[PDB]
Amino acid sequence: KVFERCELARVLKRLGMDGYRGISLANWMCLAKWESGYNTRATNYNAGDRSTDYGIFQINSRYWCNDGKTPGAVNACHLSCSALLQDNIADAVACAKRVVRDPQGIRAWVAWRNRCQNRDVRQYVQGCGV
Ligand code: NA
Repeated sequence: KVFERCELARVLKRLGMDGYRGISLANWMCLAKWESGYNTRATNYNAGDRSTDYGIFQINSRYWCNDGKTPGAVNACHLSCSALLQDNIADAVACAKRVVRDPQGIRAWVAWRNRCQNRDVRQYVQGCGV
């Protein structure tokens, strides 16, 4: 599923992402925008280390979910990576919350640092009624 901007913003607020571990809703929107373009079925294989990024938040199989083919991987979210490819993003949101519970927080995703950090991210939630 490819979410429309405000549709996703309202869904994320309802799932309690606004201010989770100090991360504003607009930051989550910026992250989803640059990681997958709000697309839940997005997959990206990383040839360099044999891991794959899954879903709307492009969650990596080395640390967060299990796909069985990633070497030396763990499954901190305790989910099959398949769960991160559904149209319903409840599991993807629960796992994203798990990721930011680690010290790096939102910095765990390099795209956030490059495209969102220190930027005016208001545009991502403007006019969505959230
Ligand atoms: Na894994």
